[PDB]
Amino acid sequence: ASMTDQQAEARAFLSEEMIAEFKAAFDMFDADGGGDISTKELGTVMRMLGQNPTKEELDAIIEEVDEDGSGTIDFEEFLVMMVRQMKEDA
Ligand SMILES: [Ca+2]
Ligand SMILES: [Ca+2]
Repeated sequence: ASMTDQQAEARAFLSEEMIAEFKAAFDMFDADGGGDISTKELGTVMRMLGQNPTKEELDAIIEEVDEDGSGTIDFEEFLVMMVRQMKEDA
């Protein structure tokens, strides 16, 4: 019954103690209660760096990490992102 191997793999790698470390910084990113992020809400935290983004450019940014269809970035997708680099060296 292995169809969603994508995120299923990141869940087994990251325990409850490690998942908690991201729990705090997860709601920070969203800022809409803490359930699922978006392309607009995300653009805000990204700006903190020191640049000037746009609505059109943000939709391409997520287009990278959004190979599902939903369009949002729920807790059951953010963990798959960070996990990708964790693998070996990346
Ligand atoms: Ca939201
Ligand atoms: Ca998604």
